[PDB]
Amino acid sequence: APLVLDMLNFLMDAIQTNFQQASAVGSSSRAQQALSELHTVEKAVEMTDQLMSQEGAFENQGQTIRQLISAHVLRRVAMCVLSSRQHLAEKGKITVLQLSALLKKLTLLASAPVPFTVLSLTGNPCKEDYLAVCGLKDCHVLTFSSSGSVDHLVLHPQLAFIIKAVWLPGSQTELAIVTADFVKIYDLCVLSPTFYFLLPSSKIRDVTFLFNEEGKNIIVIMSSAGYIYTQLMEEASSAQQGPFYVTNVLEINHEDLNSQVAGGGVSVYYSHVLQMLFFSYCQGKSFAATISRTTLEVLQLFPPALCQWSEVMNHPGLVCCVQQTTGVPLVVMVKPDTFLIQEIKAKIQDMVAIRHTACNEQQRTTMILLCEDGSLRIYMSYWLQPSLQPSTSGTVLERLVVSSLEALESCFAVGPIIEKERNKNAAQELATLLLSLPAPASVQQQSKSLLASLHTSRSAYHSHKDQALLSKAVQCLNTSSKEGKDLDPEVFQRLVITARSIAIMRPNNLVHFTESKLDCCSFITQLVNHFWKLHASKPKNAFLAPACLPGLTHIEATVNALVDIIHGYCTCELDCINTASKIYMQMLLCPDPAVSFSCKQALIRVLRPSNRLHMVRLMLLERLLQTLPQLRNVGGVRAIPYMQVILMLTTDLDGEDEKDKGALDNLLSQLIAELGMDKKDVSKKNERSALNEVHLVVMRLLSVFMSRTKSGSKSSICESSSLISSATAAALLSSGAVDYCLHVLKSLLEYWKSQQSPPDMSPFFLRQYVKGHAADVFEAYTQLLTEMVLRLPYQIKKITDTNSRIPPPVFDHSWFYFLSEYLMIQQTPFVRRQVRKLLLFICGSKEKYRQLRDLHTLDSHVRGIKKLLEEQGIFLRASVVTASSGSALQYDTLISLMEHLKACAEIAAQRTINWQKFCIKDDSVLYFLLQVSFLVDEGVSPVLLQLLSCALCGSKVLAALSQEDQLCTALVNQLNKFADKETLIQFLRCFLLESNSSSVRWQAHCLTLHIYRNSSKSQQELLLDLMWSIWPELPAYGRKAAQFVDLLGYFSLKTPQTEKKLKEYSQKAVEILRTQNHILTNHPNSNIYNTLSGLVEFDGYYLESDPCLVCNNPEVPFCYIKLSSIKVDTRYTTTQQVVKLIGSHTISKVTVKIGDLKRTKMVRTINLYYNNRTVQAIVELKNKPARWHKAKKVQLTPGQTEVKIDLPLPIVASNLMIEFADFYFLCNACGFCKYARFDFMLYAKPCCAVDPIENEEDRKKAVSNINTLLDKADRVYHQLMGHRPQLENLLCKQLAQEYCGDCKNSFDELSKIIQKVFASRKELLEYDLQQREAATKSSRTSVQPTFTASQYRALSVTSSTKCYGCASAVTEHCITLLRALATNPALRHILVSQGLIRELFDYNLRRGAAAMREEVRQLMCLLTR
Repeated sequence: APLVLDMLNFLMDAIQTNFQQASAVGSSSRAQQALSELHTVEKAVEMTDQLMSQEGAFENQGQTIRQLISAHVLRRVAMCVLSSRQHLAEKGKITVLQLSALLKKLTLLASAPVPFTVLSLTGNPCKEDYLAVCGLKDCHVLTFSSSGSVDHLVLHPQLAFIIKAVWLPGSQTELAIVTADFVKIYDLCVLSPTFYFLLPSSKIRDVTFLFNEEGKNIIVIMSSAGYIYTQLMEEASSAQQGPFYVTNVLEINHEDLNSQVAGGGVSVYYSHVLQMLFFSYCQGKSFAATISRTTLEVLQLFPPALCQWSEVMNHPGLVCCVQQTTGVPLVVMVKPDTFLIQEIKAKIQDMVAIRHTACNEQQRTTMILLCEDGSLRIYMSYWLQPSLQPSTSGTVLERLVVSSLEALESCFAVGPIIEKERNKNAAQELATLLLSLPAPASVQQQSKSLLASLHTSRSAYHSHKDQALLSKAVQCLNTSSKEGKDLDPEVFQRLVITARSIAIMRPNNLVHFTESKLDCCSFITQLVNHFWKLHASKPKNAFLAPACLPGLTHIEATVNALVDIIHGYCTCELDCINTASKIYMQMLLCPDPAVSFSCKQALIRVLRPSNRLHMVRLMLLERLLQTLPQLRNVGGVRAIPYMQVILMLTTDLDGEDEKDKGALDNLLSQLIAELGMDKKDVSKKNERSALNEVHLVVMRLLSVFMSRTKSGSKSSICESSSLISSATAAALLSSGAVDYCLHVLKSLLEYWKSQQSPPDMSPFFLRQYVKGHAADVFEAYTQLLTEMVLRLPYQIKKITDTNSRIPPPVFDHSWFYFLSEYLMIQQTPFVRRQVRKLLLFICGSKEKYRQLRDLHTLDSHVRGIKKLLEEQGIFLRASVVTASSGSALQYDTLISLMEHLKACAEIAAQRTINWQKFCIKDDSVLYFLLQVSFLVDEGVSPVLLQLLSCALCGSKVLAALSQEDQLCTALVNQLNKFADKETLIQFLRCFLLESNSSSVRWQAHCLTLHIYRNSSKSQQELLLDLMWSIWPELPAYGRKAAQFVDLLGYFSLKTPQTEKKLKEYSQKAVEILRTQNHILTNHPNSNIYNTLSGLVEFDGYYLESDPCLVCNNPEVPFCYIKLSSIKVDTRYTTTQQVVKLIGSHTISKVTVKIGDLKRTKMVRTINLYYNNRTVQAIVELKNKPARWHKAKKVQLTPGQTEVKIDLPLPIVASNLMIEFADFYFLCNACGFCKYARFDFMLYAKPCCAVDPIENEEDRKKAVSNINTLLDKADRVYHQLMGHRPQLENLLCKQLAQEYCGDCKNSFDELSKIIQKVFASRKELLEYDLQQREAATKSSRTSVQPTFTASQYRALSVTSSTKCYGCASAVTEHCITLLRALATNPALRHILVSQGLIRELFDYNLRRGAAAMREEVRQLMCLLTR
């Protein structure tokens, strides 16, 4: 006891030295001292060596390269070591390998074919990822992938020799390449470098850059003349204002130091690891200097040529130069007071080295130096020792001290009370002094046990321990503070650890002591200030850091522990809180995420899990909310933590207390004012604004509030809602959020039209989207704002409807109009789904939903069609469609009209009541529609008729193939109101008789039927009069007019009227019948066909003089013919195939059948081009711009096997050109495509046309063509008229072969010629009238006559009278009509009084076919009933 203490009192004298010096305690002072001694104390060069597979393992304008390298100007270092991985590494291909086997007769990834002349390869120092492969005037930047396999972007040097390039220190994104006169620095982040410098004189020998006292860039070059020059690269010297002349030259006055510095310099290198720089000349002298951090004044200086020292990372003080002349690499290791230089057939070309881990997990440096024979050499701590590097078998001293602790423990536990108590005071003092300084952990344990025993109350042990230790730490820190000396890293760590431990143990006593006054708790604020300064002191780039690890080490852990301490001290004493808030806030807004994120996680863990804690929560909510205005410039990405914290405290928000409800009120009010729902200059929201980003974050916060659902118990009461949710609803409704949202959406309409480790940033911006767009989770401003401005009002409505008390919100019809406008503008799935839910909830009933969207669709489509036609001049006056130029529109206008109209047709197709309703809304749909169909091309007629027929006839009848009946009846009366009689006649004529199609005629019949069957009574009379009037000319439109006959008959037998009218009609019909009969009877061609019909199978009356065009154009059906079986010529190029088909065909569809597709190479998109322009040369029309008319842009999925491209209106084509538009392959000569094979077909029938007309060249060409065709037809005419003689001969007494052989084929030839001739005449007239109107347009007093639509149809581009077929067909139709109209008994009497029985029995008795004759007999029997 007394003797133990007696020896120990002396022992502590050096025991304190051992304990403080032990461990990392004492490392900081030793390191700083050694650094000072290195930079300050003199050293001497010492020659020594103790510091430190076969050849042929290696492979392989070089003359001028030899020249420059001989000039010693440049050299070769072909090596690199990419590791932070295990990557390490003439023919323009160098192999980059791994050396793992050597790492843990050699056993030694990928290779890269270098496309540039290579003298070296340099990895970026901050990041071994990118490597620059370096030559003189060509170099590359390669991002080798994870396995080392080759992307490469080849750097454009624009050489007018580039010495070398360096990626800026710690700047993995920056790099500069310097040549012999100028240096250009570019950032890979942003061709155009961001810096450029040049020299007023001499060459650029060596160029380096470093940091300032703050750390800013400075560029210093040892020139060719040796003049060392310095500059500060900023906005002035940057390449933005141009390459800058170098200005200042640093001074060195040594004994050795005339425009040529001792015969030139050698190099330049300013190590940041040593915090120094070296200097050397082509004289061959070496020296070392350290200079001021801002004055750059060389503070401390010390004294074959030299080149290219290299420091191994994680290997302090080790440098590897190479003698310029001797070629000899030399190693320099510098402790403070000496500079050991060591030198290590196989003429070493280069070397490499890395401080790696050997088989013993020991960081030993391995150096593989490469020779001239391909051989290798293996080569291999002053600052690297643990006592210099920041962090009982040991000390027999610690062993004896442990023995002493055992002795003291025994001398207490078995020692008497008297001795124990008498020695108590001194022993406790000694033990306190012992535990005071840092020492062994086992010493701490033994002392703690002994001292807790010594304290009779272990609570007293803890109390006295807290008081003493805290006082000691506080005094130490306060000395360091008033002193202003920088806090040692481990010092702050140890203090924070100790205080955190004591606070976690006994926070109340901690508050009492750290609060007792030996403002409030200045230790806390001073400690935080210390933390801020020290973190500001962090080594910026850890690579470029000085030999020590400056700044915090386990930074986030220190932050979390400090937060624990601060929160505890705040909790224990309430009156400090107003401070702590701001303190924490300055941290919860710090720049680097390492502070803010760690603090947010810390606090969330901190306040998490009586009334005391809730009160602390409320007070914090008030305090931070006041500082909420400070985030005005925070930046959204640098602001999510605050809101995460607000919600985090809001986790247990029970507003039930009047105070608690008041708290909710303050929160909601502050947030709402922060958003500012009443700005009214909302157009500023369009751009991405910092306050805008913060605002959006706040909105997402309020949304996580409203969407918060405090799901209750099993009870079905509708009032178990989150009080936070109810409040958010109430406040947003009070703030008029609807109008703000709507003004935002309208304001965004402009942009919408114009557009055509990861931090756990949950829950504001989700983790997945973080993974997907880690660039900036506040970057997608427009889309996120749109999503929010939608998804808020829906939830607002959810609460609003759900609340019994609150009357519902009211948004005006602008809501429907604007949201529907949003829907039609395209958007991705999220926007679409949200908008749909919004409209559906808003408009209540799904019927109303679909109806409203439909009406919008129709309104847009009609507006679009009207504007399209107006772009061609067509103008509706009030209800009078008028046109000025009557030309036919090109394909562009037609595809335009067809797209919109067909869309409308599909819409009306889904259901009819919608089309009926939309039409009932606007009275400007019908007459415009019919007027448009009257002028539009024929191929567009079927669609327009389908729509109009759906409108008036309706769904019941059309599908068959009261409310809707009323709609149809009213709309029929409407059409009656708007229609003009002349237009009605023009419609009947154009679409019932003249049309060539069958479906067109059928639909015409349906529309006429339904319109007539329901028009007004007197309207019915008007229609009957008009139709029976037009029937007088039925001879001309002739054989195609069956529909009109049927319609006239139905109208006749259904409608009763005055006998004068009926008599008039009967007179008309009888006269027509008689005249047609007579025209039949005197026919010169009557005899021959008359005889021949009863002899051979008479198919067609092939004995007409001027071919009846109506009889001469049957309806050839579209045949599904393969694109193979029509070809005439084919060819291919790199990516296209040109085929010249047999002849002009009207293609409506085409199908690509794909065989044996290649997974490596697929074609996604294809562009098809048609051309119907005259060409006999395959090469001539391969010009894509001239001879390609695009058809349909078709892109499919990869692997798609059957494609069906159908032109909306069929295209008339001759030469087709198919190109594989987009990919996901055609050979030059034969076009073999090893990807696959393709086949094609088309549902087409031939089309008889010519070349389109373009120029007077076409005028002469076509005139000649038509003339020649006329010659051919003339030969046909003479020869064919010749058959009449021999035909008469065979008639006099074979004939099958005679005419059925000849006459048929003859008529075939003449028909081909005639059809071609007519089409050609049409084309010539088209060009004539088009040039006429165009040249007439220039005349200004000549206002081009706006021709009516009827004038237009007659203006724009009939069976021949003496056609025995025409007369016969007229007879058949007339017989049908007569056998019909006789049915009225009064009509029986009237027709009998006509006495036509004579005419029929006499003229048409045996005429007509079998069926014709039989019907005739039936009629004759009937007429005398």
